[PDB]
Amino acid sequence: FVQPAWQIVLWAAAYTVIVVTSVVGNVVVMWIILAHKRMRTVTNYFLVNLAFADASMAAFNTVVNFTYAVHNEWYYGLFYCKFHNFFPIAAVFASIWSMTAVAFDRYMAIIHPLQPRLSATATKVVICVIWVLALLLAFPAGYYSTTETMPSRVVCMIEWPEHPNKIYEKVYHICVTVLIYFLPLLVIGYAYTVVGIRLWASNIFEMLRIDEDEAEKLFNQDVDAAVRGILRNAKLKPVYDSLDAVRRAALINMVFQMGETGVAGFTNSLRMLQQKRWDEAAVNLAKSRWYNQTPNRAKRVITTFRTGTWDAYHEQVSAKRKVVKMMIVVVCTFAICWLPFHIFFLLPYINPDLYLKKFIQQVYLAIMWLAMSSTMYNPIIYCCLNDRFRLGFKHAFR
Ligand SMILES: C[C@@H](O[C@H]1OCCN(Cc2nc(=O)[nH][nH]2)[C@H]1c1ccc(F)cc1)c1cc(C(F)(F)F)cc(C(F)(F)F)c1
Repeated sequence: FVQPAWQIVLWAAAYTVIVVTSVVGNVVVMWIILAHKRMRTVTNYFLVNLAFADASMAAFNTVVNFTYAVHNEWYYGLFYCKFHNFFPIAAVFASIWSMTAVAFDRYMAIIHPLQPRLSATATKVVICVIWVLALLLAFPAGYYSTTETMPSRVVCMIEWPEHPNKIYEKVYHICVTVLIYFLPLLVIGYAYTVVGIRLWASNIFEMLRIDEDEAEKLFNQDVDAAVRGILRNAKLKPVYDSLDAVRRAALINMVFQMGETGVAGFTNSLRMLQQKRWDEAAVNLAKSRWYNQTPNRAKRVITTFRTGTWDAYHEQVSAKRKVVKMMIVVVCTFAICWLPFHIFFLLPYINPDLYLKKFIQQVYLAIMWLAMSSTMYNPIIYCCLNDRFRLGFKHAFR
């Protein structure tokens, strides 16, 4: 029953913010990639499709969807009634599956580099298929939309054929919710977790392979035998228990080079690590005869004890790591923005009366604002994280 003018003008301002920031931002992003085109990569060519879909939904739907919510009267006739219910499903499908396409491309490059699935001509075919499938799934929702003429007003509502329980409308609604949200988010989730583990994480067998024609190494057995020996030694066991997985590997790396008895000698450095004085321990171990003879290896073991990370056994300036951080943020934004929207339309199946009660109009306006804002965050994410994109937007200033 809450209907104040002070609120309506305030909402329209918050809503127009979406339209302006989504058209400007995404067109600049489209521009940056498409021309120069000295930056036209498989990942970026997909991002262009996502930039189009975003700027597109914002132009067409934000205006029409806000007016109807506020006024409860359809002003744009049967054609735009059908179109405003068709295009959002097509635009959301094309966006989420373009995101998946970038995830597949990174996975195939990080995980399977010998098999190349990157092709210029094919990218256009993928973007082509994405849109064919998108407009097909959106079609039934557009088909059944119609305007009912009444004495006081014109109403835009979607009415499916009269079935004994009208199961088709519900099934379709559920399927759309899967293809547009749950299914691709699961797929994107899987790729970036495997790729996340490969780019950031490592292990003792990888470490020992680096630090240590000719036969192959036999670490598999020796690593478990090194662990058994450390837990037998009274000078080494307490230190080892206090250490995390990454630091435990640094201690075993040394036992592999000097041996249990040799490593047991660094009494002070070992009491420092136990006490968790990483920087202090790192300074002391650098003064050893171990460091003087093998500085490169010793520098790697020391920096592992100090940082508690695999940073020493991975390239310093990594461009592959920057893009994955960007894309993960973009996906998590989508997931956050669309969840209340999907829950909102999913509830009439649990409690039908709960929806047609209280002042849900103020809620639907808050829920619909978040969903539509997903359309503007992407250019901001590209500038906040990536070096070239922020220089590109900087170049678009007069
Ligand atoms: C067109 C509209 O659809 C909803 O409003 C009408 C009823 N409709 C249930 C229905 N009954 C049918 O028979 N067909 N659809 C709703 C619905 C349909 C599919 C869903 F997954 C969730 C809700 C819609 C869809 C999305 C999308 F695509 F993101 F979901 C985004 C937006 C916007 F952002 F512009 F507000 C608007």
